[PDB]
Amino acid sequence: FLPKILRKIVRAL
Repeated sequence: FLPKILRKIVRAL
């Protein structure tokens, strides 16, 4: 996975 796509998930979560 990537940091950009991963981080986005964290924020939303």
